[PDB]
Amino acid sequence: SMHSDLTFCEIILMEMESHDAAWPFLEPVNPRLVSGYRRIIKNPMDFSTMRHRLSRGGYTSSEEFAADALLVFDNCQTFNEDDSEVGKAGHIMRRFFESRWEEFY
Ligand SMILES: C/N=C(\NC)NC1CCN(CC(=O)NCc2ccc3[nH]c(-c4cnnn4C)nc3c2)CC1
Repeated sequence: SMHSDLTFCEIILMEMESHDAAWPFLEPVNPRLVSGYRRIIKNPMDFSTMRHRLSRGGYTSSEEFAADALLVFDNCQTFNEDDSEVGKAGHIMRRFFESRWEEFY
């Protein structure tokens, strides 16, 4: 399971999930609601997947955790227009994540 040295990542993820702009990213992009996603996006990522990977020992390091966070935001900018609701949310969340990351380090 998660090593205690990564508790700061667990907290950042919890705070991301609680944010106003997190709604598009809480769960895997859902084919019932969004068409054509995996056609474009080779490596989907979302906060629930991250939460499980982190809590069960799937991230050895904070760098691996951060890489998945950035994958959420990179996928969002690949799939969505910048002025779409989801596109705007991705930019908000990237800034929020980077601020919290820099605050710890
Ligand atoms: C906290 N709730 C908010 N606060 C502003 N507003 C909601 C209002 C209702 N309504 C729902 C909606 O639309 N449910 C479909 C859905 C859900 C998750 C998605 N995730 C992506 C996505 C991720 N990456 N690319 N996409 C295209 N599309 C999604 C579509 C919008 C949210």
